[PDB]
Amino acid sequence: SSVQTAATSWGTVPSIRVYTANNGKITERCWDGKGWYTGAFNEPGDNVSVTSWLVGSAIHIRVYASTGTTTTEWCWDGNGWTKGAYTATN
Amino acid sequence: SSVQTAATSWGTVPSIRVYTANNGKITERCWDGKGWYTGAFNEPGDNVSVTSWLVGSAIHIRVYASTGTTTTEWCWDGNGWTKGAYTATN
Amino acid sequence: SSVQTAATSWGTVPSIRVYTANNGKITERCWDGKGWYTGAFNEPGDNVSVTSWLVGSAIHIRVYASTGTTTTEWCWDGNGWTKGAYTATN
Ligand SMILES: C[C@@H]1O[C@@H](O[C@H]2[C@H](O[C@H]3[C@H](O)[C@@H](O)[C@H](O)O[C@@H]3CO)O[C@H](CO)[C@H](O)[C@@H]2O)[C@@H](O)[C@H](O)[C@@H]1O
Ligand SMILES: C[C@@H]1O[C@@H](O[C@H]2[C@H](O[C@H]3[C@H](O)[C@@H](O)[C@H](O)O[C@@H]3CO)O[C@H](CO)[C@H](O)[C@@H]2O)[C@@H](O)[C@H](O)[C@@H]1O
Ligand SMILES: C[C@@H]1O[C@@H](O[C@H]2[C@H](O[C@H]3[C@H](O)[C@@H](O)[C@H](O)O[C@@H]3CO)O[C@H](CO)[C@H](O)[C@@H]2O)[C@@H](O)[C@H](O)[C@@H]1O
Ligand SMILES: C[C@@H]1O[C@@H](O[C@H]2[C@H](O[C@H]3[C@H](O)[C@@H](O)[C@H](O)O[C@@H]3CO)O[C@H](CO)[C@H](O)[C@@H]2O)[C@@H](O)[C@H](O)[C@@H]1O
Ligand SMILES: C[C@@H]1O[C@@H](O[C@H]2[C@H](O[C@H]3[C@H](O)[C@@H](O)[C@H](O)O[C@@H]3CO)O[C@H](CO)[C@H](O)[C@@H]2O)[C@@H](O)[C@H](O)[C@@H]1O
Ligand SMILES: C[C@@H]1O[C@@H](O[C@H]2[C@H](O[C@H]3[C@H](O)[C@@H](O)[C@H](O)O[C@@H]3CO)O[C@H](CO)[C@H](O)[C@@H]2O)[C@@H](O)[C@H](O)[C@@H]1O
Ligand SMILES: [Cl-]
Ligand SMILES: [Cl-]
Ligand SMILES: [Cl-]
Repeated sequence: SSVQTAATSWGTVPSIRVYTANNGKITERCWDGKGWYTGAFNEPGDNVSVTSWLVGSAIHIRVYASTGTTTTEWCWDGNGWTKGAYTATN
Repeated sequence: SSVQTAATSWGTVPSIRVYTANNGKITERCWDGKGWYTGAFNEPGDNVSVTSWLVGSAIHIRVYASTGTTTTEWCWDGNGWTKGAYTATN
Repeated sequence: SSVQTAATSWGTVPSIRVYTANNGKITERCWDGKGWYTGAFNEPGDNVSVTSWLVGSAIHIRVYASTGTTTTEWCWDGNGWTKGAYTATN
């Protein structure tokens, strides 16, 4: 078995984010044009997906983290990661 | 083992779609700015990926669903889900 | 167990790429509006993710391929696939 990743990118630079689900934990590596660095995102999960969009130069990222049948959305909206409205019945 | 997701988003709102492969079936949860709701997409699959693009304000989504070595593209083009041209030799 | 895919798309056509991790190897199927065809990308991996961005009409793709705890970035920047700066500590 391998680790599992999800990626997103924005802008002209570009900025890239790469999330890795590994042993029940999802972590983050970031590029803003000046070296890979380890980002603030650190939440539980066995599976991960991501999407992102820009509002002007401001980035909004949504990360879907899954453990068993439960998916939790994590929201970056410019200040920190907050838990999003997302619900499902899996 | 965990459920597996894939996500895409578009526009200023934004609209988001989140596909979940769970027990051989792929289902869909949608956001258009006014609550998560369960979308029309419901097709077989153990793995899922997605990409999407806008033609004006019209959304085109492509969902790649895999069972065993077979991938099937599903196409949203404004009216309903149709099976796309995609073929592979896995 | 199923094969595992990752998808990205760009432009008005659109062009689409679909990467499939199957039995330790990641391969690529491409659409540029005129039939699916098998692309140049062929590197080892059990898991795959992708993101892409346009600089004018030029496409930059980044493919994250994972085996065990090691992720390798592969870079398309208009000429061929090169191994990218990405590092992580998984
Ligand atoms: C998107 C966000 O990125 C990291 O957050 C750090 C933040 O990054 C800035 C970055 O310096 C800037 O060039 C980029 O274009 O936008 C980000 C802000 O949206 O910088 C702050 C301090 O200024 C902290 O270091 C943040 O942690 C990452 O850590 C977050 O998890 C998330 O991916
Ligand atoms: C896209 C959507 O985002 C959340 O929905 C909440 C919505 O999010 C605002 C957020 O407060 C703001 O920081 C950002 O600039 O824009 C978001 C909208 O794109 O805010 C509303 C009304 O205040 C509610 O709080 C929504 O729950 C997230 O919860 C959704 O699941 C979805 O990802
Ligand atoms: C993309 C498509 O979305 C759902 O389809 C439902 C459709 O959604 C509208 C939505 O109300 C609108 O705000 C959004 O911006 O575009 C969608 C149309 O492209 O609304 C119709 C009735 O008007 C039905 O409810 C559709 O089911 C989802 O169900 C589809 O699977 C797909 O994700
Ligand atoms: C992007 C491409 O989409 C399908 O290719 C078919 C192509 O799709 C049209 C579709 O009929 C139309 O509703 C939408 O507005 O635009 C699509 C092109 O982006 O149509 C052609 C010629 O009629 C063929 O029918 C193509 O098969 C899908 O089949 C491809 O695999 C790919 O996802
Ligand atoms: C993105 C790149 O695509 C394939 O590379 C082949 C390349 O494709 C062109 C394509 O014809 C053009 O319409 C598209 O818009 O841009 C691509 C160039 O960036 O064509 C060359 C010869 O001209 C070779 O056939 C390339 O292999 C794919 O093979 C690459 O792996 C990658 O996905
Ligand atoms: C986005 C970034 O791409 C690599 O970073 C290298 C950077 O890539 C250039 C590339 O040489 C060029 O062909 C393309 O047009 O633009 C890229 C930047 O977007 O080039 C710098 C300085 O020369 C370094 O060589 C960087 O390593 C990749 O290595 C990063 O991990 C990331 O994906
Ligand atoms: Cl670096
Ligand atoms: Cl809601
Ligand atoms: Cl074809």
